[PDB]
Amino acid sequence: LNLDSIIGRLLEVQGSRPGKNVQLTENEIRGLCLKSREIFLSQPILLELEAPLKICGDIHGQYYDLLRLFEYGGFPPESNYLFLGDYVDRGKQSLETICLLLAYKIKYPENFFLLRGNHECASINRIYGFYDECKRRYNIKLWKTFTDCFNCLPIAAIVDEKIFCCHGGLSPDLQSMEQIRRIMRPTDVPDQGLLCDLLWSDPDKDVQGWGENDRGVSFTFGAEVVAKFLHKHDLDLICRAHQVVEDGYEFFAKRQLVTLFSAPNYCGEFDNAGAMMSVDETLMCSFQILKPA
Ligand SMILES: [Cl-]
Ligand SMILES: [Cl-]
Ligand SMILES: [Mn+2]
Ligand SMILES: [Mn+2]
Repeated sequence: LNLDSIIGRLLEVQGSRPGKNVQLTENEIRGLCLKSREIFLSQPILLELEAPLKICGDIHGQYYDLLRLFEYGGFPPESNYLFLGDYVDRGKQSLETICLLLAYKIKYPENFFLLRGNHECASINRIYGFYDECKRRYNIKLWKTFTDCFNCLPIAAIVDEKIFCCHGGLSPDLQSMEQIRRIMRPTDVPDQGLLCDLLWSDPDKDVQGWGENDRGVSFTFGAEVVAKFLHKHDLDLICRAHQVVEDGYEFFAKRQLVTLFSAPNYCGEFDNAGAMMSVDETLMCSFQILKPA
């Protein structure tokens, strides 16, 4: 497995017309999945990370936008990175996207981190594009190799004991961080429960406590749920992704929560910006933004 050759080929298309594919070999991709899965299982399911770092939300196969985020933020390992999930589905280049991210995880495993999004799940990505992309460009056996790797991704991260990060949001079942630590891998994303909620829930300005989520999965939570959680666990901020936001980032509950979404012009259906959050050594947050086209 020649990681530098793989990364070189992935990066060669920088400056090309957004759309030019990078087609690694099936054995290369299988290697990326197997080695990264070993690393994910060797690190905790609840990551404990240090600032400074850059945090990115959803990518959804917008590979050329991933390359712009690295061009703006610094290619690994010039900056440390945490991604919050949803690497695949909807976009045109999920394969290049996930392969570059797994190659950087293997190259820089203590400086580059990937969380699980709700789309890193076989039954979801069966429907929303990644299965079809693997069947077209590779084969379904390689799709299953990716699933096996996805099933071992970590679920949440805490930066310097102060910023709690996950793809979706909070859970009415989350009373102790130990409940996250206890989750065994590999696992699928269940249709309900703590792991489902961490990958699927959303904040809501108009709900008091916990509400029913319009997605038909998981819950919504309001501002006082956020405040109570931060106080209980001695945290300063929840950082999550999952929802498209026009500015690429959006604060909630008097800046106690932020939503990041990193795929601009999302799947051609939205006129949103994509943002990456820069967290400095003192945990102050600023943004680098891919403005809409
Ligand atoms: Cl190396
Ligand atoms: Cl509330
Ligand atoms: Mn998403
Ligand atoms: Mn999502």
